[PDB]
Amino acid sequence: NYYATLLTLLIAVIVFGNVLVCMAVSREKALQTTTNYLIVSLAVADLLVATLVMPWVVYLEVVGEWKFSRIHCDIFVTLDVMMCTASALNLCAISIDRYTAVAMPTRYSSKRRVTVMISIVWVLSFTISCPLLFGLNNADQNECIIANPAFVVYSSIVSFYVPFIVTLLVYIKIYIVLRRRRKRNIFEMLRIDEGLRLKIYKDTEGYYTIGIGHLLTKSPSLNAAKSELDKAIGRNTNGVITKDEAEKLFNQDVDAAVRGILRNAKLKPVYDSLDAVRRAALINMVFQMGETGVAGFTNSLRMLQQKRWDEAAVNLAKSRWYNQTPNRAKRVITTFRTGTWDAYSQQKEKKATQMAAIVAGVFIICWLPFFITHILNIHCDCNIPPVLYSAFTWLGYVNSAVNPIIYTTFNIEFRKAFLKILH
Ligand SMILES: Cc1nc2n(c(=O)c1CCN1CCC(c3noc4cc(F)ccc34)CC1)CCCC2
Ligand SMILES: CCCCCCCC/C=C\CCCCCCCC(=O)O
Repeated sequence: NYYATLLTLLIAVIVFGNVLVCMAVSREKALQTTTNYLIVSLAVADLLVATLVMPWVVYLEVVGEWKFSRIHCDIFVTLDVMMCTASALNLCAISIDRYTAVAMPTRYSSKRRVTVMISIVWVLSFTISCPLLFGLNNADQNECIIANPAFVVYSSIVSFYVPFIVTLLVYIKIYIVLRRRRKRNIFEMLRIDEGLRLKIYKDTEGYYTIGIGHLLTKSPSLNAAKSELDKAIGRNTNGVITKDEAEKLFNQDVDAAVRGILRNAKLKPVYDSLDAVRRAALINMVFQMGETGVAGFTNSLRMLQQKRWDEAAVNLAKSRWYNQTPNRAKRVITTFRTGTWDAYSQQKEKKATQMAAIVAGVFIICWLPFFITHILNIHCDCNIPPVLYSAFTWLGYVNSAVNPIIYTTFNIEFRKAFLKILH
């Protein structure tokens, strides 16, 4: 047949791509991390799908019927559920290892942590699929387990929806931490450049300000400038505030600065194109020069928009801004060029955390239409086009071959590693 050939071709792609993932991590220094060890554990889960499950699936297409015995069927379904649950439980362990790398501060303590995580993945996958060999410990005596009306509920909830929610809660907790970091990094970036003042003072235009460039009022009365300060800090500040109280005010000024940047037709385009780190450098400039002045760097802003980080740095050093405050300018131009916090303190893990979430998302993209279909079989009893049911099942098995394709795109170390193995 034609569809059986494609399935066998898929088996080759699954094996070819995932054998690469194993050898690459096994032989490349910069690829020998905790996450990458859980990645090869993920590659083994997919390697076993190609070898212990797909032969049953390609057989299932040539024959056109489930012409196994009842024990062969139970074995196949048990292995199919297990090797796919290991993929889900591996993506869960990957997120958790991604949480500890971001949220927590050893070459020996970490390796022991990976060994425990991997063992839990495969022992749990076994214990979850082991009931399927024995009638799901339910009432289905003389029939295969996939004929059990409770199999769909079991493998959906236990093997998929519960790993789905837990992993989703971890990544949400991960995003929240990274967003607190960006709000903290920008505060430090400007208390180094602009300066943190805890008592009321006058800016260069005569207005009473406090914190990091926060005009209390444009009124000349000092007593009135204190009224607006206490109405915003909540307490009788008496002129002095905490560095924490000033950090709350700074975040308000930053958010306000973004509402205007996006409402500025000359700054909104480049602002979208910018990485989050380079986006803080643009906020630094509007904090110093205002949105009016930054919009005058048209030749430079287009180069940031065109990813020309080299030239955008060379042009910005030819401005009257670089000549007026050169120390701060060189620090911000460095941030526009490198895209990190080297000038001020940059986490090198974010790139790996973004790839881990992309793999988890592609996973959900591939299997969710399959489990959405199950919900429809139960809801309306409408018999679904078997070509569609067969498609969403194959799409889920296809997921076993997409992960190595993602490592070549989003990871320079994985991409250059594979090309060295093929040469
Ligand atoms: C062979 C077959 N053939 C057909 N259909 C089938 O459902 C099947 C079986 C499909 N297996 C897909 C993976 C499932 C699974 N279990 O646990 C998991 C955990 C995960 F994270 C992700 C997936 C799973 C268990 C069922 C439907 C009718 C068309 C022909
Ligand atoms: C021993 C070194 C580890 C240091 C970081 C801690 C690692 C994770 C610690 C505890 C994991 C919590 C147990 C997870 C329970 C989830 C069960 C569930 O929600 O269904």
